[PDB]
Amino acid sequence: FSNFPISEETIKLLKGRGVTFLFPIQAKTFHHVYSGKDLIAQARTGTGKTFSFAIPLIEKLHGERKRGRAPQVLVLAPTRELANQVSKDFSDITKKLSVACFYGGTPYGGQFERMRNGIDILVGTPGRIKDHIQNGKLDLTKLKHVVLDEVDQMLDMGFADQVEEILSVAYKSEDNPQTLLFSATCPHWVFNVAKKYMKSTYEQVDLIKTAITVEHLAIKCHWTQRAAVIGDVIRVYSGHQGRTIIFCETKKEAQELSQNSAIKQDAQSLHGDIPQKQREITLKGFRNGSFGVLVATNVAARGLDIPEVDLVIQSSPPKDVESYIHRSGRTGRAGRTGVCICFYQHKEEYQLVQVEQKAGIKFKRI
Ligand SMILES: [Mg+2]
Repeated sequence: FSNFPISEETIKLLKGRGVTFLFPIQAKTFHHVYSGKDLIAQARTGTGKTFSFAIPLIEKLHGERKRGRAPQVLVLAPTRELANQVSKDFSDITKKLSVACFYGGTPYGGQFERMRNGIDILVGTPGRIKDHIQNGKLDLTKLKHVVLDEVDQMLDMGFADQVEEILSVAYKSEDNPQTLLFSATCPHWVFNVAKKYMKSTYEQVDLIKTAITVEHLAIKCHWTQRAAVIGDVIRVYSGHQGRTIIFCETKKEAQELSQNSAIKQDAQSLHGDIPQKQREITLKGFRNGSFGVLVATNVAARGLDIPEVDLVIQSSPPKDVESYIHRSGRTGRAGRTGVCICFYQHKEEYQLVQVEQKAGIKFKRI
């Protein structure tokens, strides 16, 4: 987070959660939130998605304690489970601000005490929040930020009407709260909300090829932690009905990685020690969406008819840089920018520099 508008204290708290970086798509959300802009972001459930809004909002508030104070931030989540995770993430990176979590199927007593004592960041489900507005205990007239998290799930559950009622209280045109909308897909209801509640100058973060062509990222990671980071990149960059190829050197690396719990459910391997008939079947299956993650060695990948994919991952810097560039060309479906990730170890640091010289390319070192 060097030259990121985050305090040293916050960076130390993030380290305590094993957060040492934000993926570029998350890093882009940070700047839009930090700059005060209204936003529609496209990302699914993840650790870094919550931090994309939590870190810049917390920094803002820390810069800006009366008993019974009204919240400054409202985060609506569709379930008790999701609300509890968002609240915990805020609470883990701020020891200064009062963080509260309000959901249904629970008594009012504890929630009443939080409101009596004062709240800075309020996380909750629409039903319970609406109830507290109605009973006159919750003040949403002093909000500065509103986050509508997992709008897809929220709408699927039938909350659209209740969310519209809640927003109608906080957005009574000038000096309205900063509005942040998050989802994995962008339904009709998302832009209908933006058209009414959001400023005409609202931003969008979704990976559609906006004069970039192809992203080349570099991740410094010890081999023992690579599988957890690989799952995280797929969750962040690839989506539902997503195509991802992971390239390895050794057949054991590809086999073990495909068998590894991080992606075991969605992954399938392709190496020399697999019969040709099965290698044929498996590639055909990948093409016709039987599974979403193909873990193949760089050897078996030579000459193999690979389709257009969302994300290309390298376990270590590529020795055949020529093949790496060809695969970059065959990345980025449905008008979206292609993501090319290269994992490297401290010992493989110069090995990644060779790729850059040989290809005449610059990796976003994250
Ligand atoms: Mg076919």
